[PDB]
Amino acid sequence: TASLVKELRERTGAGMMDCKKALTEANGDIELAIENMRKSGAIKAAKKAGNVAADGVIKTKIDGNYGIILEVNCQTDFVAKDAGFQAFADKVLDAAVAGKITDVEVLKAQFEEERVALVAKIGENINIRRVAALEGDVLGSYQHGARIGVLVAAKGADEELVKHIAMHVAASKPEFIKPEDVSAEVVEKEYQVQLDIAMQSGKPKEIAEKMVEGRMKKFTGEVSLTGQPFVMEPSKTVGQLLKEHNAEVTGFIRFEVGEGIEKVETDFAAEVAAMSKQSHMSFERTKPHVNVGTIGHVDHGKTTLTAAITTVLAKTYGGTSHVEYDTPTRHYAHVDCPGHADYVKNMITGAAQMDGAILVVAATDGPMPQTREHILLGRQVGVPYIIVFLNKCDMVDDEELLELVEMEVRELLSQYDFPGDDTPIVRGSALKALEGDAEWEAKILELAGFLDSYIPEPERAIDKPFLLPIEDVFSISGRGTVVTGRVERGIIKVGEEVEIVGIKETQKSTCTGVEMFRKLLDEGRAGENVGVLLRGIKREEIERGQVLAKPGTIKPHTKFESEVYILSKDEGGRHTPFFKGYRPQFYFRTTDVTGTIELPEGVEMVMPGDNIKMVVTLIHPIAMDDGLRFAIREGGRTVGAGVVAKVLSGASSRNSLSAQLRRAANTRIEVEGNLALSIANDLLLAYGQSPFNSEAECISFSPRFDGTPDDFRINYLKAEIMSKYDDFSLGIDTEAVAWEKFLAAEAECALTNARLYRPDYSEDFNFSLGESCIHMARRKIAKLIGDVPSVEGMLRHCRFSGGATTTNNRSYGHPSFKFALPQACTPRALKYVLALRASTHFDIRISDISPFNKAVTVPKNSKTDRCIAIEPGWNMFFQLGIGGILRDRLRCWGIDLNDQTINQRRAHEGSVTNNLATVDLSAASDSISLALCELLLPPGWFEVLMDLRSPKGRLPDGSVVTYEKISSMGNGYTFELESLIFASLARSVCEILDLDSSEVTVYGDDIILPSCAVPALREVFKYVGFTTNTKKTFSEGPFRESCGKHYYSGVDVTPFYIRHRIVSPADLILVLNNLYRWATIDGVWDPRAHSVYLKYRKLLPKQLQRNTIPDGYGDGALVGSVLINPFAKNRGWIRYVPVITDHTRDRERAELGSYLYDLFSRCLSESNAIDQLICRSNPTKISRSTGKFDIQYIACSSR
Ligand SMILES: [Mg+2]
Repeated sequence: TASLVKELRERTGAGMMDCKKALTEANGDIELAIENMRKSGAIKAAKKAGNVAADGVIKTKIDGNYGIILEVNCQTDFVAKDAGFQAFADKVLDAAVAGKITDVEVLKAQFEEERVALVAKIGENINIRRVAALEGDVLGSYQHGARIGVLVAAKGADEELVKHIAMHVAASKPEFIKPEDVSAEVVEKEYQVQLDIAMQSGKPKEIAEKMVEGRMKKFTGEVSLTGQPFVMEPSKTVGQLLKEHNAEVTGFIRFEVGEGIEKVETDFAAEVAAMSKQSHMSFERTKPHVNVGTIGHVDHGKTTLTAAITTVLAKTYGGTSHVEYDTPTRHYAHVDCPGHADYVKNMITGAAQMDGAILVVAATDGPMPQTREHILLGRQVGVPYIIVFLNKCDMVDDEELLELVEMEVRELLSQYDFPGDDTPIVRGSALKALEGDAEWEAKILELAGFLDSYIPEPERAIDKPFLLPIEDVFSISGRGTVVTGRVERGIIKVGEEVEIVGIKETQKSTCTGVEMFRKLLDEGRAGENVGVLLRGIKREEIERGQVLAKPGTIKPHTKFESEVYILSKDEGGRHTPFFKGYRPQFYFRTTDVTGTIELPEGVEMVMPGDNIKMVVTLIHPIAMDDGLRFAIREGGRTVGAGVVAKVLSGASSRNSLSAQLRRAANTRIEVEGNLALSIANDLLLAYGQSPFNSEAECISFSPRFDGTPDDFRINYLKAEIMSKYDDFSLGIDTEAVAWEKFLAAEAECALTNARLYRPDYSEDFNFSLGESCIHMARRKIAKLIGDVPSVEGMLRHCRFSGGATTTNNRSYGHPSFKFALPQACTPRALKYVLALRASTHFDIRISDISPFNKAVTVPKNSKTDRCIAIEPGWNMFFQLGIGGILRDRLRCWGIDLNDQTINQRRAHEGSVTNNLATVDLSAASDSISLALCELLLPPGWFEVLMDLRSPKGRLPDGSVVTYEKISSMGNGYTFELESLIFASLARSVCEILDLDSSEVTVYGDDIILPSCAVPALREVFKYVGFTTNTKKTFSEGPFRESCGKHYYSGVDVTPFYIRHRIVSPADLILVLNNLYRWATIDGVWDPRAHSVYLKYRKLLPKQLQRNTIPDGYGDGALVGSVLINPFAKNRGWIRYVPVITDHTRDRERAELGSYLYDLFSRCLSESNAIDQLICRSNPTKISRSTGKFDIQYIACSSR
């Protein structure tokens, strides 16, 4: 009978088919069946311990000054926080205190019976693992939710102190209590093993020794509660925080749930895909994308059901680790929720929201104790609609036991404010439906049947009440103020009435038009990147950040309560917790806005990597409503994100310090002679190295390529370092040399334009390696390229940018001064610009129209200046057109040009391996002869190339040259060309020699191809024109150089260069820093140099020798430790440090060319953690930078 297997099910907690089946064994007896199930119930447990128990809680209790902590494990998050699992792990914590139990086995078997009294009721491997206890004079404890627990005994302190040092251990994981506790053997050998780390690298004993130890000193220092900067005052270690207060800590004990256990990683997608790999062996894009989630008990089959849905909906219909399947009416994305917290994170971050859960319980057992914890997770995230699937029903012969389980779950729902009476509950098997069984097949379709109707359609984005995050405001002359944005939702039809609400008293206005770059429309449609014309509203009555919304739609607020996830260390978030007074920025779709946050009832600290519900109160209002995502930002970097739940009702730095630094900074450091040249020699001397004798030498010294690695790295830094110093007096040297050079660039280029049209050797015998490769080249080339540049790719890849155009100058470089002022044009190229004009309603003016560019002079070395090209600005628009397609294409040859990392890497392989060589090319971009050009190019190309090319050039000297080269460096494509031209050329040498074409990788005149290929590439290059650098091409050294990394037998031997005469503090602060990077092995000096560094650091204004920043945060300060910074004030939990900026007066942008720039972009952007998505690219502001400096406060973290 059914009505009586419920009295036995509601007194045990065990299963429903373990209640009706153990009841037929007691012939029908109540206390009989319960006792039989008892003993037959520890086989369940034993059957369980074959699963990994990873989650679970931690518990702590202290008696006067005797405390204890034990972590009891489960296998699921949800369980760890259930009604019952707390009652058990709380009793095994209370009886561990009184009856004090250090030895673990004691209570594991003293409870062992009541431990199978859970595994039975719940069905999770629950093993009360390790326990210990500590006692001191005053011993305190800290508890972070329940995932991690600290036990700290400190003989000599009060209560506020241990609470806080419990929290510092809680969030810092010190392994030892002091830097001496170090296993005197674990240290007598990790120093005798790191003593090679540098002793092999060639360093002389006493350096490796001192180095290993300075290192080993920190190795310890940091991992020890002594040398661990306190977590609420990082500017001082707990070492001094402890000695400064009366105390000392006798010991500490920190357990974190799950530590040590592996728990192999799970992948819901392939796991359901490979599960149905057994049963797989038997115009309409407008459909809504409703995603769902399966939530429930680990092995009640959320996974075997999520399989049946997919195959059964496969033989019945059409088509962030989310599996997906189809229905006639809509498209579904399914996700599993094996973790309460782990879910929250995904829903806050936006990696997967949810429209409708699907609680999967198995009717074999009915609801579990912790199925309320499931319904919970769903109530909290506020999932609108839940549907329950009752699984494995074939195994209930009695049909009244089903409307019983239904009964049980149908109320668990309504204890949690879901329509527990009215909700769909389908009864079927997830597995019988896998075996192609029609009667249990259609119960699956029965669920996907409910997917269609009960989980309501999400409101389409273009259906909501119009909104557009204003990203910029221009004052167009003759056309009235205008904003540019992307319409978030809704529609705006030219002539309707909008509001501009957010940061300032909400204002209103009216739409006077809608236009793109190409076509001018009359309405904006959600999803589009449009600009919107207004009237009766000036351009300083608007700010990037407020929204353009239909009136009443949305209102500005300053106080709201939200729930955010703050990023872990790994995820590039904070590496340091924060507390009561967090004062960050909160990025809202388009702009940072500072705020102040108040934790909830109980949380006092927050750690990098946990979730949180908090009350954000910003400085000024912002337009919003619930469902809106906001990034949590810190001086530029995201360290969190979070969503908005309820809109509550909304109620340091210095004078002469910011200014005391400013002075310093501006001061001119001063010295007799060549400062740089001395900082050199004193470093040469520091390393035992006969110093430079005359300025003459700094640049005429040639390394030796033997010595140990160390014996080189120095000698190398010695040859290089000074090389590019612009200020050497000693020198009949000029830039007249520079043109003398560029003048044979032609004289050569000619000869090769000549050579390259005439090879018919009077006979048939002669076959030369040149002809051949250019022949393979042409073919290879064409295969990759196309017959001629499509237009589809000409219009996304054309763009303005950079600085100098024949019309604009360095100062008017920004792309808006290219749309602002009318730009030159080669005769030929004209058409293109007309074709552009023919495609926008804005007026693509052109200024003059010459075949002329400007040849010029830019300092580069000491022994020569550099020749470059300032092109017609409309040519360049288009020269970067094909530039960017020669880019996209060169990828099929494995060449990426955005990435000079996959070209230094190999430089280093070659220095150990000796197989790849590095070549280096002299007259690079300045020798690609027109001859060679067409020989290799589809002519469809070689034309659109001769078009955009600049043909003649205008010198400084007033004189002219007409070009022998097809391009000079600075031509909008002269890069992606020479790359492809050299790549093909090598890739063809490769074939001629049976070497892998796959081995040639390139970037500029920096080529890497296999070492044997090199001697041909020499004759092959000799022929086509290029004059190769025998000196800087290494096909056999211990040494390769490529893309700014140099290498010696696999170590880095790159130098750094002293480019300018050093006279500013910003100037020295640099050099000292690059000497810092060049000689540190992770914060740890090499003595030989730490001497010369220190010395010269004393040339600085005082305040400036102690002002230090981490690494890769600038050169506006000395790289060093930021906790030692005296000026560094920790505001609002975020450590703002001060650095030297370059000083810049504001200038006025062309509101139109700045506007055209903005909208051409929306176009180009239209023709192209998980949190970059709530982020933009920003408006245009100008400035000419004075020689003066300035001091900016930024945002830091200690490492
Ligand atoms: Mg190079």
